[PDB]
Amino acid sequence: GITGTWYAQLGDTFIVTAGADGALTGTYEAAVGNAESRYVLTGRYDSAPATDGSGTALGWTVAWKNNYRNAHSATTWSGQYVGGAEARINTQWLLTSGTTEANAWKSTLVGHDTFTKVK
Amino acid sequence: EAGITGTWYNQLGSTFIVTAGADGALTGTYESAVGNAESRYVLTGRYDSAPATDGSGTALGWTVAWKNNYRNAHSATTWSGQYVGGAEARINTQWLLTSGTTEANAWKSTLVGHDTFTKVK
Amino acid sequence: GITGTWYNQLGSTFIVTAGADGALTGTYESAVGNAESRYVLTGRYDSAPATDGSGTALGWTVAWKNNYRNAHSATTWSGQYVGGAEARINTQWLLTSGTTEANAWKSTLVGHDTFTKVK
Amino acid sequence: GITGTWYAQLGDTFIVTAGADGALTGTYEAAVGNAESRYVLTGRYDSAPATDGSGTALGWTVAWKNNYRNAHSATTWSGQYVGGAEARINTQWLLTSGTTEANAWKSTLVGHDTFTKVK
Repeated sequence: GITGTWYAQLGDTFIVTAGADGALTGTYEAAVGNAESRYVLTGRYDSAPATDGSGTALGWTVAWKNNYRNAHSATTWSGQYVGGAEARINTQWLLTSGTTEANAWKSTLVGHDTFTKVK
Repeated sequence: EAGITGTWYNQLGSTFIVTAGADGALTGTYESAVGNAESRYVLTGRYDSAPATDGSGTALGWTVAWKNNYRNAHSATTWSGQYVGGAEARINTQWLLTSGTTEANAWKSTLVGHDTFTKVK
Repeated sequence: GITGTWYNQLGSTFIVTAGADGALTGTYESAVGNAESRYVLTGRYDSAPATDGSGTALGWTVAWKNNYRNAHSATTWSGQYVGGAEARINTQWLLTSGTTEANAWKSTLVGHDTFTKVK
Repeated sequence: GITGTWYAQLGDTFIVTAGADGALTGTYEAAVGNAESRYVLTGRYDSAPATDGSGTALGWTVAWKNNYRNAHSATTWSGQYVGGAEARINTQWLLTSGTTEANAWKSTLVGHDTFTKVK
């Protein structure tokens, strides 16, 4: 299932719960251990996916502010959960920083990340 | 407060209502252009609740999964962008829309676009 | 309809020829005036588009190196030409910088631009 | 070097020549089929990259029209070449289809692909 602890290619970890209603709620930790690198995450998923072998669509956001740090930026991940033995969540993400109007053209990075339940 | 809480309209007529929490939470309801109650979906997200005061915008993002009690598109959109407050407040976003696919078909799983929202229409 | 001079909302301009064979060839000026700000553009377009009112798919690339400057970057624009009283090319773009593998996660910006045809 | 034959995860292949002047030219072949599935590619690359362990920025376009078929669409790939033992080209891409105005919101797919010179 989606609920659990997930690991990114380069060590990021996130813990999420998938609610009956389609909610995602949890915490995203940018660096292994370390209280100062944990951030709130919230999102949504398709709680009644197709039964044709497709994945389950989802997305979530982290604003990079906690009680210790603020990067004045937020990342959204959009993707799907693929169940099985080696369950995976495959994503593409957008990272937007607060900018002046003149710098808005360079406000947003794009990338991709794959998460697995194994370290 | 920050001026995010309220009702916002995009260039295509979609509208959303949002409440910005003092802690960084975004909650609300997104209504696609066509349909009324059949077209309302849950939205949830996060924003920078302590933004810079140097002329920069306020970073945010939110997600809508396209399932409600009427319809299910087996898809979800995430919007990433910044809020520009004041007299002519706007939220400028780029978005990704992922539909559930097999891995073989994942190359056609994700659309990209951009939406600008105003508190006016 | 594509052949000609085009300008975007932020002031950049380009001049392009759409060849009978599908080629796009031209010059991109990142800043109106200023002859040290011209770069080679090349790309491709659909030379036999649908006749149902749909736009014409196209794309092009500029590497940001010329005789005077080198940003070690390249932008690609993907979009469609929409004919009209005021013709437009509506695009989304990706700007990738050369990075170390460690910084590859922040190698690529994403944005959008609309160009309007001069005269 | 960039010049050579490259392979994608799910069977696409392309052949490219990198000119001394920053030009990319070649042919892209979709996974299934052959000449029916071969298309012209053109692009640009940084012909003098940084000497600091950074990759080499590049981009190219394919319009999905050849003598046999026409999908009324085009893909642009933006990325970088990373040299050495296992040389790779890492990209993100945008695929735009010609659409009516009402369908323009869903004109553009986004993805990512890595290419290698090995099988």
